[PDB]
Amino acid sequence: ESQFLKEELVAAVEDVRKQGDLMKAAAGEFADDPCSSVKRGNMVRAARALLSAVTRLLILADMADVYKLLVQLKVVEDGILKLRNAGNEQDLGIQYKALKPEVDKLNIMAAKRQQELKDVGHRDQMAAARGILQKNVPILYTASQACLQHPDVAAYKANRDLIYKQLQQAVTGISNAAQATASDDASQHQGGGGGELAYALNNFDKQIIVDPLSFSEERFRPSLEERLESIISGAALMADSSCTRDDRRERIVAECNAVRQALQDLLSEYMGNAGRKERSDALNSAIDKMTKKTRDLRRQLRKAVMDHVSDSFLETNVPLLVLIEAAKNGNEKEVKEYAQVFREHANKLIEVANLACSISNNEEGVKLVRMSASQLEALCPQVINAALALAAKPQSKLAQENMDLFKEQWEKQVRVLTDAVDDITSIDDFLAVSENHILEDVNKCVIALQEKDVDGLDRTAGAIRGRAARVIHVVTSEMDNYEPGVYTEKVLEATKLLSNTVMPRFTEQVEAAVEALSSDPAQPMDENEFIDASRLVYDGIRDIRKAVLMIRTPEEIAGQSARAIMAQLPQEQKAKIAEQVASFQEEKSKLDAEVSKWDDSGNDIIVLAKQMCMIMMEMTDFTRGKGPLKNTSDVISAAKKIAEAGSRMDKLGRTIADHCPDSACKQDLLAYLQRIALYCHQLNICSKVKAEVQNLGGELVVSGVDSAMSLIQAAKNLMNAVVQTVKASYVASTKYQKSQGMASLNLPAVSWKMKAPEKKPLVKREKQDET
Amino acid sequence: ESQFLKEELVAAVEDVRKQGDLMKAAAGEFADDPCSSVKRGNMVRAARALLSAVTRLLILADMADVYKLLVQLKVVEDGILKLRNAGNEQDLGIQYKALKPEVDKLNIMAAKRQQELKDVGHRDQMAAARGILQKNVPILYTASQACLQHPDVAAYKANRDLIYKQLQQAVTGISNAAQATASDDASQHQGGGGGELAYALNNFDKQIIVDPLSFSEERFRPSLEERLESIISGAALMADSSCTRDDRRERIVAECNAVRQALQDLLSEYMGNAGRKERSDALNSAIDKMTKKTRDLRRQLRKAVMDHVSDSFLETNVPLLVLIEAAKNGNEKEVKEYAQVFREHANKLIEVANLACSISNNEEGVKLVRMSASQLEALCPQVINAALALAAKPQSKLAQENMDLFKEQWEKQVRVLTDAVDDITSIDDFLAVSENHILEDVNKCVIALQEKDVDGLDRTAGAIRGRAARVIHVVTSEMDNYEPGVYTEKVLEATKLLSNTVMPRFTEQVEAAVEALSSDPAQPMDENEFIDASRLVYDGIRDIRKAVLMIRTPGQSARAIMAQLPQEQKAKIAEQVASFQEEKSKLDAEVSKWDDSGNDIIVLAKQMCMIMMEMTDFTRGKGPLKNTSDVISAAKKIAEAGSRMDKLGRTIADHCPDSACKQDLLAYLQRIALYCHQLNICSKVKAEVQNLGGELVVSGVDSAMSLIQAAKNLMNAVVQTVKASYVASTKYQKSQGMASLNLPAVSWKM
Repeated sequence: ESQFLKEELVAAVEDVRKQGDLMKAAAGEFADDPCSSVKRGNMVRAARALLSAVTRLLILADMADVYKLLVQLKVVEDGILKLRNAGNEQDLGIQYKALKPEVDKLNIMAAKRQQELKDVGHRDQMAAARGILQKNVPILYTASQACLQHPDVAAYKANRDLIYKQLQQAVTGISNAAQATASDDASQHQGGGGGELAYALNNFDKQIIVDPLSFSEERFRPSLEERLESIISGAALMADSSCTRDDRRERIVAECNAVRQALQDLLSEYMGNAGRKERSDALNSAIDKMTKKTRDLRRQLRKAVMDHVSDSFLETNVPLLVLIEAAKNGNEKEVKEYAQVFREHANKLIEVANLACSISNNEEGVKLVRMSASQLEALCPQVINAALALAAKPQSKLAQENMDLFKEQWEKQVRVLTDAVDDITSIDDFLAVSENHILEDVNKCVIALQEKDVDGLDRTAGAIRGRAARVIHVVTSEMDNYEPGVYTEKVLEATKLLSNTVMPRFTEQVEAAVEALSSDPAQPMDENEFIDASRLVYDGIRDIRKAVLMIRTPEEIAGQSARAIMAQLPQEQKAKIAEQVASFQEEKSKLDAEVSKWDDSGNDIIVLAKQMCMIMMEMTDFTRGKGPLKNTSDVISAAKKIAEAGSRMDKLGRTIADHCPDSACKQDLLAYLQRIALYCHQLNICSKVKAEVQNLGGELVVSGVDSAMSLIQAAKNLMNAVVQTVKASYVASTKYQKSQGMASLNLPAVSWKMKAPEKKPLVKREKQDET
Repeated sequence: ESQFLKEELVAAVEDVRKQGDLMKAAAGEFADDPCSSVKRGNMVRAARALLSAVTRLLILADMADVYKLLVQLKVVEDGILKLRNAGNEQDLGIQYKALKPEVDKLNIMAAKRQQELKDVGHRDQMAAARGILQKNVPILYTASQACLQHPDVAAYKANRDLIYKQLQQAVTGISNAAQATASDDASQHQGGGGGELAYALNNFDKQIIVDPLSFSEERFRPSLEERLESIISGAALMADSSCTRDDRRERIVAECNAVRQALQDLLSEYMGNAGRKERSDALNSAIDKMTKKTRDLRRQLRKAVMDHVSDSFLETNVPLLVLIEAAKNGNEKEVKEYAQVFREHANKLIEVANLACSISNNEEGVKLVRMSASQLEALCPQVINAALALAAKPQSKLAQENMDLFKEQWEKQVRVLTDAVDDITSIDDFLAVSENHILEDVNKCVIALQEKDVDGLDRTAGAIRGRAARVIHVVTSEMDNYEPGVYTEKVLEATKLLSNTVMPRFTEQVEAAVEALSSDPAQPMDENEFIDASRLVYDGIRDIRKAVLMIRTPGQSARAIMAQLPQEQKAKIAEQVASFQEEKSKLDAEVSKWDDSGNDIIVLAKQMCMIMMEMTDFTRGKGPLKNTSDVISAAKKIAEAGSRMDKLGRTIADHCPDSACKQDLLAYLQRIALYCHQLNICSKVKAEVQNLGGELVVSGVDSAMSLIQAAKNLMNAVVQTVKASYVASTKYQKSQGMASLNLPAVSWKM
């Protein structure tokens, strides 16, 4: 009605008008006498009162918009119910016409709010709820229509009420997201882990460095043994899954026992380091072996997910085409039989997607997958309901139309999910696994030929065609994310040659082999051409992979130096590093802003922070191929230089913590010193992993950049741990006391002097907090 | 005074002037045609561009102020060093004069920034730092003066440079806080006080009360697991503290594991939750058990903080009197020994104060405590150096005078701190703990008598006298917050009887028992009189407590938005309001049975029943509450009435028999306190857009569902509090000779 809602708005415009005047005058008097102290304060005083008036206006105006949205919502709500309860195709057509515009208005208003919502989690939630409503309003029409023509088909009634229950859910979803408030901030350190197993594993990597002998960790925290069993129970779901390879099952099992035995050897060593004076070198080595075994298990889980994407995401619409054919031939029992096959495969698809989510630290990507999965789950029974309807009336024109509507809808939604799962998995890993499975399947295909097994030939060729088609699709779509040029050309020629030349010849050879083995007695067949055409599928895929990973020198310790090859890395690999180095620069700029307000003369901690910041950046510039480190011999010495400086900073941090009487402030500082020791150890293990090189065609290639990815990740983590130390080191030094016990020091070693008030580094510290 | 900023600042004023015009016109055209869609949007986009221009101005102007502050700072800096290095009482006096104003200016500018700093921690550093700076600039003067008069007293030089060092530390502290970055660990910063653990616990309760998240739980398990482990980190400091009782240590430990296991059972109800619309049944039971376990832990932390105030605030100047006596007798070794004891006790005092701060939601009380604590911290080594100086020259009259000035200053500063800690702790809690400790100490005192333990008798009697004296002090001052009436008088008669009659007789019995036992055993005294006098201490404190308790303790148009709610959402509310009416009708049937109409236990139940119904009628929404500002005041009206009913229930608690009814009555009073807090969260969490600011997500319809649920739970908790006190209310009325159960209400003085 907006009788009071838009009445307060008029009054709010007056205050903005009044304050605006008072501002103009105070602003004027200041401009004429700008050296005036008082006239200036009056103009600030004015600007503040102007700001309150303006914000109270904009806030009030935004409430007005929310209300307006909720009224449009109740309109579309009653519309959908009126559409559902329509009794004649007349009264139905009337409603749909009156409603369609009301849906569009609502959609626009919804889009607007979506933008004003700060909570990024809800912005995608609103977009989902809008899109669902947008899509099903027409479907509900066609559905509740059919129910009016064939009133005795329970299959239609069920399907209609399903789309309606879906729509009403979306309407509430819109309402729910529309009222999300107010200001949120997602953590960058520590955060954010989308996967429950991904989070658990990363959390455990932080708990191992802390001493569990203490009464603040034994009687007060869940034991490392309990935490690890929560990981193992998660890794168990991955290994015991139906879609998991028996070869991979035994790898996770082996890694779980390996990560378990690595903890017992660490727990027995924490008893040995009870003195905690000089940190045991036997203990530091036990922490290193522990942090390595967590990494190894993580990598096994990654590949375990990759095997699922390779095996379950090929020829996905096959059960549906079979179910639809049984529905077309009006076989009332065959549909019900193929419906349970179709539902089981959809459940397998969902399972593979959820597994992929569990190990992904891509919070955003994981949400899209889970959203896409839940939509597939809701769509599945609706597809089955359309098939059952067609099975009862295979001649009915509407049953043929509805089936086709859900036929293209299911294919579309399976596509949305597979692309979402492709986004949370590495293309490199996918290609390496695809290649391994193609080789295996082509080998099985040729053995089927030699064993005169027509069944095996057709089923192995089906898996090859499906996997080969999926590779072309994942690579083509990935090529869209890159600037067209020399790189994207070769990668697309390779994909076209596979799909347009290699795959068609392979298909023809399979066809001919099956044909020549079907007619009795076994007719002549050129096994040479068959073997050659199969060998080509593997060669085709291997070349696509060769192109995606192609390390080239220009644009228009074998081979070169470790930093030169890093600069020459493929545009695909060069992108992932640039993203991680940018994420590191974010944490690097935080240190520079902190270390600049301090004066060192005087202070060793802030000197060690700068020295570490320097060497830390050389290692990230080596992965960029622009660093002064020429070989892995320079990188290992750089990881040792930060380890020496990280230990010197650990020494100075413990002394300030010892002189600190307040155990609350002391507790924070010592924790960030444990963080430094962990990421110091994690950077030395990242310098040990060599950037391996592979090739078959001749031209050398680097498969995966996870070894370099983890070095930037451990550096960014150390950069955050050092800034939070320098910060806490000062807070503890303000509580500093006259030592009369151990260690004796009346005057502190490090002097916390503030830098002189300077014009230019002050205007740069504001621009750092503004961005 | 940099001019680049003064130049930029004018240009900024121009954009604010230009935008201001464009705003005036768009605003004008709208006022003449307010029903206009387009003209309105033009006025909004204008207001947005006006806002950017205005904030760009205010930000730039605030940089100018920060710089200006840092320049005043370098001035005061060099001043303090020039004051130290003064060679004559001439130049010294010259400097102090030139500096004193420069210190005042700096102090003002500092105070300003303090206000603009967002995160409270920084705001405390600023306050503390400014305090030390303010206090020691004069002390540095008198100190560096003495050195000039007695150049061969190394003790003075040491003291002076310590003051200088502290002062320079405060200056850097000011500088450091002044440049406080608004976002550390992705804006986890509270901005609103008081305690870090108090804030953490309250934010965890909000993140669990209004958090259905019907689409997916992407950040549900990682945020709450990080928040609970942050709370457990704080509770560990409370439990592992030296001044903590081993009995209390095991209670916090037990409550941490209890609040941890309560979260796993809640998360498994959310782990096995895929695509569910509401699933409110049985899931709310796991939310309820979770919200109770957070209250139980906080309740344990509260009492833990209370045990520290009871024990550590007994003897405060005793180590100092001992240290001063060794100094007076010129014993440097003795001083150095007692200096460590004195410093350790001061550190204990500080520790108890900081702990109390961590659980206080009193942002302003907490600041005074932290300020007072930091001043004690700075004062402590200066006291020790005055003692060490006197120890070397015990005949030195200046050393005697300085000792006395520092002694008086310590005593006053310790009193300021303890009164500040008394202000952030509930008098009720203090008295309940004081009572428990008195009983324990009197019991130890009598056992000491029976075991002919003179040491124990003197030591236990010392603790009793000290605790009793502290109770009188904490109650007496507290009474200077009320006006004369039957309340204040009865509290004060009880306190006088303790101090003037009970305590003196107890002291005499202790004295006589020690005198007799220090002569020739056994029984040269009357154990009966001793036992009787000790019990009377407990009875006296118990009576003070009873006396203190019998008292009467004194987002716009959101309802419109509630009326336009979806029919699926509106159906869910109608169901919950019907479930509430079920519990409402049970109360109406129970309250109509009472003999008295004028007694406060019935009128509070009816008053709460009334306000409780207005909040459920707002969610319909046709309630008399216009918006969130009326709903927050309604949640505080039931909180005030729920606390008045808690005082009535505790005063009547000793009149219900079989002890199982006392366990039950007190249990339903803790149910009321929980659901009054639960209802307060639901109203407050809604108001996050109207005023700055917020930390995590909150939805209107989700907060509404939790509000009806917390109102239904409170309607059941009030009906079971009244039902468990039908006979106990009539027994108390007959006990005092009252016609009807009535509590007096006295308002604040001045």
